[PDB]
Amino acid sequence: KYELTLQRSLPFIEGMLTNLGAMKLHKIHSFLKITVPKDWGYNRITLQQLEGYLNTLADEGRLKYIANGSYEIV
Amino acid sequence: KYELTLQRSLPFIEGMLTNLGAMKLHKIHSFLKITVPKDWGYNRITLQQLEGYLNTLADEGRLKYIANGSYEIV
Amino acid sequence: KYELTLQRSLPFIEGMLTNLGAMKLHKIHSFLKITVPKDWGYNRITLQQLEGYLNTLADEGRLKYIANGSYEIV
Amino acid sequence: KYELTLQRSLPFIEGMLTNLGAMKLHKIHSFLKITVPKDWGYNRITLQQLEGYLNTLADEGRLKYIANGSYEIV
Repeated sequence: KYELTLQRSLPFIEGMLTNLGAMKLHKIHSFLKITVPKDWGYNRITLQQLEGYLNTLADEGRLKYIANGSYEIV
Repeated sequence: KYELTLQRSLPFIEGMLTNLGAMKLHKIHSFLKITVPKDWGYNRITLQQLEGYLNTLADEGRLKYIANGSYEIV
Repeated sequence: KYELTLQRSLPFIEGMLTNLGAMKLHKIHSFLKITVPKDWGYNRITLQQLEGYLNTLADEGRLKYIANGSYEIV
Repeated sequence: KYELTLQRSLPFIEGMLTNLGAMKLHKIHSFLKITVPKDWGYNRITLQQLEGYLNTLADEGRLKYIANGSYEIV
């Protein structure tokens, strides 16, 4: 639900995209549900909360959107 | 390179598709490279050997191809 | 709770032990809880069901107990 | 080989200890080998470099050593 949980999952988002290349929003969400330690949560995060976070990272120069719907790491 | 390696990685292919939903051939390949324990190999498997194996699973009723290029678990 | 679930998780027990070396019962149990896809369960398995299953694998020649309490893969 | 790589693997070290509880040096090392994305390395890190890093974290108050040889997260 909150930015701290999103902040804590940033490394897994980066690792994921680094290992597999560009991924779609829903796939990133599902993968986080299993890779981010349960204690840090993530289980309460919704896809729209994730989408907003990813777009913010894209806005900075950390991630590159990429037409059609996927996010790639810069 | 061989079917025993592919046979040994069937569970990770299933788990992957179960956790993330339908996936494209190249993403499944990339993911297997990191998730299948190195000792069982997989590192030697080419994408055409994987594609042939996934189609065999789809031919049986284990997987569902799905137009445009993705495999989903049944 | 059942052997089919344990049977389905055998590949993850093997991989885990292959990647990390000999492990203690409780660590194997905790790791299975997060690595075995939730849809196959495992969440219902108790540590005494796991222990009985591992000892059976040890009785065959698939696993090696190893004094003090850890199981190593053969 | 360097601290930048160890710095990048801190989140995985934390996650690991969070999901599994206290772990021994060698197990932490083996786990990082498979979990830290290959591109960030880690493959070049030796166990004495890891031990030095973990002891520095323990020194600060980020990790708790714990007699007999394991590291727990604080």
